[PDB]
Amino acid sequence: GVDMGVDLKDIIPGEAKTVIEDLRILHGKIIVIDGYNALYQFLAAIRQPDGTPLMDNNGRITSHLSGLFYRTINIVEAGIKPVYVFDGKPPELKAREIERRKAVKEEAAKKYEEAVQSGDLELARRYAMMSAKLTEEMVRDAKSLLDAMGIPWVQAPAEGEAQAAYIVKKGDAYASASQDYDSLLFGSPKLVRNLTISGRRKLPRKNEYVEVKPELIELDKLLVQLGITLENLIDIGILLGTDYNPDGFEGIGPKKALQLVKAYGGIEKIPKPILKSPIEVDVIAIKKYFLQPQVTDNYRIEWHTPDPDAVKRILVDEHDFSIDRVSTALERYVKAFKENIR
Repeated sequence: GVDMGVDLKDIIPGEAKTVIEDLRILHGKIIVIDGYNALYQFLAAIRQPDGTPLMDNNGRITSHLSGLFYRTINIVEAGIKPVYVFDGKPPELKAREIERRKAVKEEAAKKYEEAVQSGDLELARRYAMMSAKLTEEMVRDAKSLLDAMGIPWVQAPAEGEAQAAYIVKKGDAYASASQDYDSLLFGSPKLVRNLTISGRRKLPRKNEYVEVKPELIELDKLLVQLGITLENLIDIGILLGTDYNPDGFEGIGPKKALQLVKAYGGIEKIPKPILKSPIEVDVIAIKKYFLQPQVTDNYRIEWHTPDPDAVKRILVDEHDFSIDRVSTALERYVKAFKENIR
């Protein structure tokens, strides 16, 4: 999927992650899913055959709603009790997400150009795929859809990932779920990755597939295996770049950041020439914020009876989804809801 936050993928040791064979292993668990990250995953992963986003008859992108609908159904059918958490700020004002999007686009543009120049139509099509912007209206529609589906969501005061971590800390969910690792930095005991994108994706040749499986990462286990403190982990994130310093530090990737924090016991002792930043950054204040982020006790996670007609109105009437496909999915969803949620 797409990295919209702090990506630590290639520094996670094997001993710190557990491959989940399929969704059903997590049956009965409450999973708190970061809202913006999931919507970004759906925006990138759900496409027409040629790579164009799904669109309604008014020309509006619908990929995020399609993902949210069908993936949430699958999660429920697996026996998982999902709850989404949405950021206190609109997605237009999420500095790291915007910086991440810009970086992906710049990289894709360079690769598209190379593919055109080399005459590779297959790569061209891949690198041509546009990175859709998540807007406040799309977030509003996502919330409305979840309401119609009877799926709870929590309004975070600030970072969605921080609130997700806090819900897990409180024992109100088993794990947070996202493609980025932000929730671990915010102290989540358990992160599940790939939940929004798991399954089999068809490759170029006839019977070829890539298998993406969900994975569990436990915080205290990660910290021990890496031989680092939570403050060290947060500092790694700061070197890579947060909402409070979206560009991070020039030339520093995840392996290097990990090496540096370990060698100097944090950021402040790293020799100054190593760290190059466009603007001066209060790295200590950012760390202390990650340790005690703005989060709330003011939530109550409850699942309600799905409202099939309301789902139809949103997807079919307002967004031109197929009535057959939506109705068939709803039939299955209401049954699985009754059985798995109550």
